[PDB]
Amino acid sequence: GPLHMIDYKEIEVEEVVGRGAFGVVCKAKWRAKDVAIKQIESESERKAFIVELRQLSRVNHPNIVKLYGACLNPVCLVMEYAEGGSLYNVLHGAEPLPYYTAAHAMSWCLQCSQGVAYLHSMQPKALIHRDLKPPNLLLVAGGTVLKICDFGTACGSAAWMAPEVFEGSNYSEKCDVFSWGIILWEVITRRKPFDEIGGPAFRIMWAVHNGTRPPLIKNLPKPIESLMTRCWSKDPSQRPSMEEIVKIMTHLMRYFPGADEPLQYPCQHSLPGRVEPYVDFAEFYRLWSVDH
Ligand SMILES: CN1CCN(c2cccc3cc(NC(=O)Nc4ccc(Oc5ccnc6[nH]ccc56)cc4)ccc23)CC1
Repeated sequence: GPLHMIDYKEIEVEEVVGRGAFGVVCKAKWRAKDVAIKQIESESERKAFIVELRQLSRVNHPNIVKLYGACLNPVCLVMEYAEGGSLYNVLHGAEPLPYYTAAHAMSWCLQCSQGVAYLHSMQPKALIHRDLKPPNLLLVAGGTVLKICDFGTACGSAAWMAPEVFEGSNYSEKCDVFSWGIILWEVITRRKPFDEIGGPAFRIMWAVHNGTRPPLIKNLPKPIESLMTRCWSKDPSQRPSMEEIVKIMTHLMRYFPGADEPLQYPCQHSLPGRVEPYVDFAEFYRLWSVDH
């Protein structure tokens, strides 16, 4: 695909906006467009940068972060800046946190599935994310458009990780489906998966390996529960494909209007077998029965 070689003189570096496993991400400008640049900080890091650059060049989708180009001196990636920050931050970040709706929760999960389904349907060889979680989901367009990315890990992903991955089996693209199942629960409940557990990360791995999943949700539509709990399955072959998730979720959006309303209202918080959803399903059930 069309990957621009870039002159660092033309980039107007403004400020640091967090960082990944390697490198430091900075907000900048470049030919009158807001850009996130991921600059390298030691000559040692170039092998990983090449894999990242070769990956980002292949992918071209509305729900995966767009690489504009890369400067080879000094070595940096140049991506479209996502103003909204991570989904992790919108859900769990610093107060004041934004209000959002079941429609938003479903639209984020739909958009994420669309992006992963694109990765999975790629040729000659299918790409697998293997680290799908809200810190790697960026928001744009007032919190309404979600973009998959990967900040990378050094050596916290345990909560969203499929059991077959962390147990050192042969994993497949069905590990992404597991992760998505957990993200869906997370955006619906606005709870971090496994804070009831806590302690070090191997506690979560152990828990999940013995069958522990997140708790079920009071008054969750049976169809959404069916989908969610299939994605949690120990056996990877019993989880749906992303093609299937995208089709289902696309169709459920009929009963979840208002996903294009930007996040703009504030929210104040409390936390109680089951758990209450943060979002409200009254309107879903209302719209559903009108059809059925
Ligand atoms: C085995 N692989 C697993 C993952 N793979 C990947 C799949 C899809 C996207 C990927 C993006 C990458 N790169 C990437 O997204 N880097 C990156 C992420 C965030 C970032 O920071 C921002 C970018 C834009 N707006 C921002 N606003 C605040 C930070 C920020 C800078 C670089 C790296 C890998 C990717 C394929 C197979």
